Amino acid sequence: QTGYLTIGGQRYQAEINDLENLGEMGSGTCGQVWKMRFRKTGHVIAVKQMRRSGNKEENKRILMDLDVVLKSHDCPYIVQCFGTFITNTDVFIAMELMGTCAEKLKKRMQGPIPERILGKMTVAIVKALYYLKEKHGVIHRDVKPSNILLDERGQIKLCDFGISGAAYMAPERIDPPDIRADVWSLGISLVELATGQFPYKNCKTDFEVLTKVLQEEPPLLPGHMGFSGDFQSFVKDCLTKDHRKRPKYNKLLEHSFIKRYETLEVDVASWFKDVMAKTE
Repeated sequence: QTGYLTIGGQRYQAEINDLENLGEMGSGTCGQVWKMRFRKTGHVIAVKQMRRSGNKEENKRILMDLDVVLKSHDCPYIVQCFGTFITNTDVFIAMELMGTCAEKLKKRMQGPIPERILGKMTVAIVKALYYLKEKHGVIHRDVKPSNILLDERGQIKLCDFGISGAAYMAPERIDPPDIRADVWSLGISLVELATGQFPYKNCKTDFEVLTKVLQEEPPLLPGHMGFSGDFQSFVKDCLTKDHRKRPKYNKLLEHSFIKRYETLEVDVASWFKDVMAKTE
Protein backbone atom coordinates (compact mmCIF):
# COMPACT_ATOMS: atom_id res chain seq x y z
CA GLN A 1 0.00 0.00 0.00
CA THR A 2 3.11 2.26 0.59
CA GLY A 3 6.81 2.15 -0.48
CA TYR A 4 6.19 -0.26 -3.42
CA LEU A 5 5.06 -0.11 -6.99
CA THR A 6 3.14 -3.12 -8.25
CA ILE A 7 2.99 -3.19 -12.07
CA GLY A 8 2.10 -6.18 -14.25
CA GLY A 9 2.24 -8.43 -11.17
CA GLN A 10 5.87 -7.65 -10.50
CA ARG A 11 6.38 -5.83 -7.22
CA TYR A 12 9.28 -3.38 -6.72
CA GLN A 13 10.49 -1.42 -3.70
CA ALA A 14 10.60 2.23 -4.55
CA GLU A 15 10.95 5.77 -3.23
CA ILE A 16 10.06 8.95 -4.97
CA ASN A 17 13.71 9.56 -6.22
CA ASP A 18 13.35 6.34 -8.26
CA LEU A 19 11.03 8.35 -10.52
CA GLU A 20 12.00 10.87 -13.16
CA ASN A 21 9.49 13.71 -13.49
CA LEU A 22 8.45 14.08 -17.16
CA GLY A 23 6.18 17.05 -16.61
CA GLU A 24 2.60 17.91 -15.70
CA MET A 25 -0.49 16.51 -17.33
CA GLY A 26 -4.27 17.46 -17.24
CA SER A 27 -6.46 14.38 -16.14
CA GLY A 28 -9.20 15.41 -13.62
CA THR A 29 -9.36 19.19 -12.83
CA CYS A 30 -7.33 20.63 -9.81
CA GLY A 31 -4.34 19.10 -7.85
CA GLN A 32 -0.90 18.25 -9.36
CA VAL A 33 -0.51 15.16 -11.66
CA TRP A 34 2.84 14.21 -13.06
CA LYS A 35 3.89 11.86 -15.82
CA MET A 36 6.79 10.00 -14.31
CA ARG A 37 9.29 7.32 -15.41
CA PHE A 38 10.21 4.52 -13.06
CA ARG A 39 13.99 4.21 -13.54
CA LYS A 40 14.24 0.59 -12.43
CA THR A 41 11.96 -0.68 -15.26
CA GLY A 42 11.30 2.25 -17.62
CA HIS A 43 7.51 2.09 -16.97
CA VAL A 44 5.79 5.46 -17.42
CA ILE A 45 3.06 6.18 -14.87
CA ALA A 46 0.85 8.91 -13.50
CA VAL A 47 1.66 10.32 -10.07
CA LYS A 48 -0.69 12.53 -8.05
CA GLN A 49 1.15 14.64 -5.53
CA MET A 50 -0.87 15.52 -2.41
CA ARG A 51 0.95 18.10 -0.35
CA ARG A 52 0.56 17.87 3.42
CA SER A 53 0.20 21.67 3.56
CA GLY A 54 -2.43 21.60 0.79
CA ASN A 55 -6.13 22.55 0.80
CA LYS A 56 -7.91 20.45 3.42
CA GLU A 57 -10.89 19.66 1.18
CA GLU A 58 -8.90 18.93 -1.94
CA ASN A 59 -6.95 16.52 0.30
CA LYS A 60 -10.12 14.98 1.77
CA ARG A 61 -11.39 14.39 -1.79
CA ILE A 62 -8.16 12.87 -2.99
CA LEU A 63 -8.15 10.47 -0.03
CA MET A 64 -11.85 9.34 -0.50
CA ASP A 65 -11.19 8.78 -4.15
CA LEU A 66 -7.98 6.74 -3.44
CA ASP A 67 -9.99 4.77 -0.88
CA VAL A 68 -12.42 3.69 -3.56
CA VAL A 69 -9.69 3.06 -6.12
CA LEU A 70 -7.73 0.82 -3.72
CA LYS A 71 -10.93 -1.20 -2.99
CA SER A 72 -11.65 -1.49 -6.78
CA HIS A 73 -8.53 -3.60 -7.67
CA ASP A 74 -10.80 -6.32 -9.12
CA CYS A 75 -12.70 -3.98 -11.49
CA PRO A 76 -11.09 -3.92 -14.96
CA TYR A 77 -12.99 -0.72 -15.89
CA ILE A 78 -11.59 1.53 -13.17
CA VAL A 79 -8.06 3.06 -13.24
CA GLN A 80 -5.70 1.16 -10.92
CA CYS A 81 -3.37 2.40 -8.19
CA PHE A 82 0.15 0.88 -8.34
CA GLY A 83 1.18 2.13 -4.90
CA THR A 84 1.96 5.19 -2.85
CA PHE A 85 4.89 6.99 -1.27
CA ILE A 86 4.44 8.96 1.94
CA THR A 87 7.06 11.52 3.04
CA ASN A 88 7.03 14.08 5.77
CA THR A 89 5.55 16.63 3.33
CA ASP A 90 3.79 14.72 0.56
CA VAL A 91 1.83 11.75 -0.51
CA PHE A 92 2.59 10.56 -4.01
CA ILE A 93 -0.12 8.27 -5.51
CA ALA A 94 1.04 6.17 -8.44
CA MET A 95 -1.75 5.55 -10.93
CA GLU A 96 -2.22 3.87 -14.24
CA LEU A 97 -1.22 6.39 -16.92
CA MET A 98 -4.02 6.68 -19.49
CA GLY A 99 -3.74 8.38 -22.98
CA THR A 100 -6.57 10.92 -22.82
CA CYS A 101 -10.14 11.57 -21.68
CA ALA A 102 -13.10 11.47 -24.01
CA GLU A 103 -13.64 15.26 -23.79
CA LYS A 104 -10.14 15.87 -25.24
CA LEU A 105 -10.75 13.10 -27.76
CA LYS A 106 -13.81 14.94 -28.91
CA LYS A 107 -11.80 18.24 -29.14
CA ARG A 108 -9.05 16.51 -31.12
CA MET A 109 -11.55 14.78 -33.49
CA GLN A 110 -13.51 18.05 -34.17
CA GLY A 111 -16.47 15.80 -34.94
CA PRO A 112 -18.53 12.76 -34.03
CA ILE A 113 -16.90 9.74 -32.40
CA PRO A 114 -18.07 6.51 -34.18
CA GLU A 115 -20.82 4.33 -32.69
CA ARG A 116 -18.49 1.32 -32.48
CA ILE A 117 -16.09 3.17 -30.17
CA LEU A 118 -19.04 4.53 -28.15
CA GLY A 119 -20.30 0.96 -27.78
CA LYS A 120 -17.09 -0.30 -26.19
CA MET A 121 -17.07 2.84 -24.03
CA THR A 122 -20.65 2.28 -22.92
CA VAL A 123 -19.95 -1.31 -21.93
CA ALA A 124 -16.94 -0.32 -19.85
CA ILE A 125 -18.52 2.66 -18.14
CA VAL A 126 -21.83 0.96 -17.28
CA LYS A 127 -19.86 -1.97 -15.85
CA ALA A 128 -17.67 0.39 -13.80
CA LEU A 129 -20.68 2.29 -12.39
CA TYR A 130 -22.58 -0.91 -11.65
CA TYR A 131 -19.52 -2.38 -9.91
CA LEU A 132 -19.15 0.77 -7.80
CA LYS A 133 -22.84 0.69 -6.80
CA GLU A 134 -23.11 -3.03 -6.07
CA LYS A 135 -19.75 -3.61 -4.39
CA HIS A 136 -19.06 -0.33 -2.58
CA GLY A 137 -22.49 1.31 -2.38
CA VAL A 138 -21.02 4.18 -4.39
CA ILE A 139 -23.16 6.41 -6.63
CA HIS A 140 -20.61 8.15 -8.89
CA ARG A 141 -22.73 11.31 -9.33
CA ASP A 142 -20.60 12.96 -12.07
CA VAL A 143 -20.59 10.92 -15.32
CA LYS A 144 -19.21 13.07 -18.15
CA PRO A 145 -16.68 12.71 -21.02
CA SER A 146 -13.79 14.13 -18.90
CA ASN A 147 -14.20 11.12 -16.53
CA ILE A 148 -13.94 8.59 -19.35
CA LEU A 149 -10.33 7.64 -20.15
CA LEU A 150 -8.84 5.73 -23.11
CA ASP A 151 -5.37 4.49 -23.89
CA GLU A 152 -3.16 3.34 -26.78
CA ARG A 153 -4.04 -0.28 -25.97
CA GLY A 154 -7.84 0.25 -26.48
CA GLN A 155 -8.64 0.22 -22.77
CA ILE A 156 -11.52 2.37 -21.48
CA LYS A 157 -11.77 3.14 -17.77
CA LEU A 158 -13.61 5.38 -15.38
CA CYS A 159 -11.14 8.05 -14.04
CA ASP A 160 -10.29 8.17 -10.25
CA PHE A 161 -11.30 11.92 -9.96
CA GLY A 162 -14.48 12.14 -7.82
CA ILE A 163 -14.95 8.35 -8.11
CA SER A 164 -16.12 8.29 -4.44
CA GLY A 165 -19.31 10.26 -5.42
CA ALA A 166 -24.66 21.66 -13.98
CA ALA A 167 -25.23 20.17 -17.45
CA TYR A 168 -25.29 16.28 -16.87
CA MET A 169 -27.80 16.58 -13.97
CA ALA A 170 -30.99 14.41 -14.08
CA PRO A 171 -34.49 16.02 -13.77
CA GLU A 172 -35.03 14.34 -10.26
CA ARG A 173 -31.52 15.62 -9.20
CA ILE A 174 -32.54 19.15 -10.31
CA ASP A 175 -36.10 18.76 -8.74
CA PRO A 176 -36.70 15.52 -6.66
CA PRO A 177 -40.44 14.70 -6.00
CA ASP A 178 -30.93 6.69 -7.27
CA ILE A 179 -28.00 5.49 -9.49
CA ARG A 180 -30.53 6.36 -12.27
CA ALA A 181 -29.36 10.12 -12.20
CA ASP A 182 -25.92 8.94 -13.27
CA VAL A 183 -27.80 7.07 -16.08
CA TRP A 184 -29.20 10.38 -17.39
CA SER A 185 -25.75 11.87 -17.33
CA LEU A 186 -24.38 8.90 -19.33
CA GLY A 187 -27.12 9.51 -21.87
CA ILE A 188 -26.17 13.15 -22.33
CA SER A 189 -22.50 12.18 -22.65
CA LEU A 190 -23.25 9.63 -25.40
CA VAL A 191 -25.31 12.18 -27.43
CA GLU A 192 -22.56 14.79 -27.07
CA LEU A 193 -19.80 12.37 -28.19
CA ALA A 194 -21.90 10.69 -30.94
CA THR A 195 -22.79 14.10 -32.47
CA GLY A 196 -19.71 16.18 -31.51
CA GLN A 197 -22.22 18.77 -30.05
CA PHE A 198 -23.13 19.15 -26.43
CA PRO A 199 -26.98 19.18 -26.51
CA TYR A 200 -27.19 22.46 -24.38
CA LYS A 201 -24.15 24.29 -25.83
CA ASN A 202 -26.50 27.36 -26.55
CA CYS A 203 -27.32 27.85 -22.84
CA LYS A 204 -25.40 30.78 -21.20
CA THR A 205 -25.87 29.70 -17.49
CA ASP A 206 -26.14 26.56 -15.44
CA PHE A 207 -29.71 27.41 -14.43
CA GLU A 208 -30.78 27.87 -18.11
CA VAL A 209 -29.46 24.34 -18.76
CA LEU A 210 -31.59 23.11 -15.81
CA THR A 211 -34.64 24.78 -17.26
CA LYS A 212 -33.99 23.12 -20.62
CA VAL A 213 -33.63 19.65 -18.97
CA LEU A 214 -37.03 20.05 -17.22
CA GLN A 215 -39.02 21.96 -19.92
CA GLU A 216 -37.80 20.43 -23.18
CA GLU A 217 -38.06 16.93 -24.69
CA PRO A 218 -34.98 14.78 -23.91
CA PRO A 219 -32.30 15.32 -26.60
CA LEU A 220 -32.25 12.13 -28.70
CA LEU A 221 -29.60 10.84 -31.15
CA PRO A 222 -30.44 12.16 -34.62
CA GLY A 223 -32.08 9.72 -37.12
CA HIS A 224 -29.88 10.60 -40.17
CA MET A 225 -26.35 9.69 -38.98
CA GLY A 226 -26.78 5.90 -39.53
CA PHE A 227 -26.82 4.95 -35.84
CA SER A 228 -28.26 1.49 -35.04
CA GLY A 229 -31.72 1.08 -33.54
CA ASP A 230 -29.95 -0.41 -30.56
CA PHE A 231 -27.88 2.76 -29.90
CA GLN A 232 -30.91 4.97 -30.45
CA SER A 233 -32.99 2.84 -28.07
CA PHE A 234 -30.17 2.75 -25.43
CA VAL A 235 -29.86 6.50 -25.42
CA LYS A 236 -33.67 6.97 -25.35
CA ASP A 237 -33.82 4.63 -22.34
CA CYS A 238 -31.01 6.57 -20.52
CA LEU A 239 -32.74 9.90 -21.20
CA THR A 240 -36.09 8.90 -19.67
CA LYS A 241 -37.30 12.15 -18.05
CA ASP A 242 -39.37 10.46 -15.30
CA HIS A 243 -36.62 8.91 -13.08
CA ARG A 244 -39.16 6.40 -11.70
CA LYS A 245 -39.29 4.92 -15.27
CA ARG A 246 -35.55 5.32 -16.04
CA PRO A 247 -33.66 1.97 -15.99
CA LYS A 248 -31.08 0.93 -13.45
CA TYR A 249 -27.63 -0.37 -14.43
CA ASN A 250 -28.90 -3.90 -13.97
CA LYS A 251 -31.53 -3.32 -16.65
CA LEU A 252 -29.11 -1.36 -18.89
CA LEU A 253 -26.63 -4.34 -18.85
CA GLU A 254 -29.25 -6.47 -20.58
CA HIS A 255 -29.83 -3.89 -23.31
CA SER A 256 -29.19 -5.13 -26.86
CA PHE A 257 -26.69 -2.25 -27.35
CA ILE A 258 -24.54 -3.56 -24.49
CA LYS A 259 -24.88 -7.22 -25.64
CA ARG A 260 -23.74 -6.29 -29.14
CA TYR A 261 -20.55 -4.53 -27.83
CA GLU A 262 -19.73 -7.10 -25.12
CA THR A 263 -19.36 -9.46 -28.16
CA LEU A 264 -18.20 -7.53 -31.21
CA GLU A 265 -14.49 -7.07 -31.83
CA VAL A 266 -13.69 -3.40 -32.19
CA ASP A 267 -10.11 -2.22 -32.65
CA VAL A 268 -10.28 0.79 -30.32
CA ALA A 269 -6.43 0.77 -30.05
CA SER A 270 -5.82 1.45 -33.80
CA TRP A 271 -8.62 4.01 -33.94
CA PHE A 272 -7.13 5.76 -30.91
CA LYS A 273 -3.59 5.78 -32.32
CA ASP A 274 -4.93 7.20 -35.61
CA VAL A 275 -6.66 10.06 -33.75
CA MET A 276 -3.77 10.89 -31.49
CA ALA A 277 -1.43 10.89 -34.56
CA LYS A 278 -3.63 12.92 -36.89
CA THR A 279 -4.12 15.63 -34.28
CA GLU A 280 -2.43 18.23 -32.05
